[PDB]
Amino acid sequence: AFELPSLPYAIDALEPHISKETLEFHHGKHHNTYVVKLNGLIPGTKFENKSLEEIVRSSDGGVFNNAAQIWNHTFYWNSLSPNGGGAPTGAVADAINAKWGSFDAFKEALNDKAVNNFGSSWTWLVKLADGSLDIVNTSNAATPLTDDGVTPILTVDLWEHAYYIDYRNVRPDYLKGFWSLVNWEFANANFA
Amino acid sequence: AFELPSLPYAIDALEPHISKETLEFHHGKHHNTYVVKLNGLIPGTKFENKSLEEIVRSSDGGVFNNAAQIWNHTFYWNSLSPNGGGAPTGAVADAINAKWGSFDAFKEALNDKAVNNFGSSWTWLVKLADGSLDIVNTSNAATPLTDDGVTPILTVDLWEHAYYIDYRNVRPDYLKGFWSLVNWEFANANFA
Ligand SMILES: OC[C@H]1O[C@H](O[C@H]2O[C@H](CO)[C@@H](O)[C@H](O)[C@H]2O)[C@H](O)[C@@H](O)[C@@H]1O
Ligand SMILES: OC[C@H]1O[C@H](O[C@H]2O[C@H](CO)[C@@H](O)[C@H](O)[C@H]2O)[C@H](O)[C@@H](O)[C@@H]1O
Ligand SMILES: [Fe+3]
Ligand SMILES: [Fe+3]
Repeated sequence: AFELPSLPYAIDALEPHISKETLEFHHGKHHNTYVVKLNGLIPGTKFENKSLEEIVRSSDGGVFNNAAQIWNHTFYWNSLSPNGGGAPTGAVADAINAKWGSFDAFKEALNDKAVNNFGSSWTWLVKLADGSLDIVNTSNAATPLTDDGVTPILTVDLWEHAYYIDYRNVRPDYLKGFWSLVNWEFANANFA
Repeated sequence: AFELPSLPYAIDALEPHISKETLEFHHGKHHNTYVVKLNGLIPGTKFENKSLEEIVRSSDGGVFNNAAQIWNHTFYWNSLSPNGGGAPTGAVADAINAKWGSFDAFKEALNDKAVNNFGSSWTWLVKLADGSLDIVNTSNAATPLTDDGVTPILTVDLWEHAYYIDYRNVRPDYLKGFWSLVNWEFANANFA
């Protein structure tokens, strides 16, 4: 049924911010496992011939947890780039300034939401129905893809497997890696 | 102020099931952080002269997340022993037989509960008010200590930091390690 998307860059392209080993396990195993598990759940069911987004928005229990984790992870690989990092640009840079006054204040605000996102979770940059940006946290497999009026723009995966190999317990070190990789091209494509 | 209890065994005593490095991070860093955070939250609140258990049983939000995680980890360390593992003994071996028919059926049931416990979580062996055992799952910092009349007997921490260093994504390998360390003396003390 579903397939594991290719990573949008080479396996060592995010070094030294996220390691080759971390991509091998995180994409090659964790992401892959949600694809396998979902493909094992849907045969014969009403979800069999639906798209992944259709399934995320219409399921609960294990079908949701795997489908939403497939979507979220694909969204996360796209939120990183060997050519990202640095200051934001475009429409998204101006929208960050509009909501938080400055890029630096926005970074401080997302870092605080990310470090304190308790347990397995995701911290997101979203665009609300009034066109303004905000940061929201979700837990486990939950995702703003299911929230009316809310458009995902960027995400940071805070389940421990996302960073434990490279950073152990220090999420602030992982976030410094994320800011070095953040894909503003994908953020602007989503915003626009 | 609350303090981090000493580990009940040497830093390499659970090898090769759980490594010295995992104990250094899990106990010396993760467990410690919850102590530190809770002590920061307590002054100026209704929790200033309360025992850890009184706090776990009467709080929510951050005070609960940190207090319950402190209690949970302390109980987890006691649930492992360099002299544990193997077949259960005494009163707990018999209760396991009464509830599940056999130790192997119990072990299959717990593994199934643990491997499927989604996200950061804990799997528990508990004694119900009716005197029988059962297996229950909790998410993030939640714990059966808040369930009136339920008595915790053993737990296995399933947050990824508990096993990622040693086993990466393979929880069943981690669970084989747990079965080689399980502390039946603590299980029996708790049951009795
Ligand atoms: O797909 C299996 C089930 O996964 C979830 O339930 C598991 O994980 C929970 C914590 O996130 C535990 O409380 C629970 O005991 C586990 O079974 C999901 O919520 C269920 O609907 C799924 O069937
Ligand atoms: O102690 C800080 C807070 O921890 C929890 O809230 C954080 O973690 C949640 C996920 O478990 C996120 O959804 C939330 O956005 C974070 O702020 C707790 O629920 C709060 O009450 C605590 O104040
Ligand atoms: Fe992940
Ligand atoms: Fe833990």
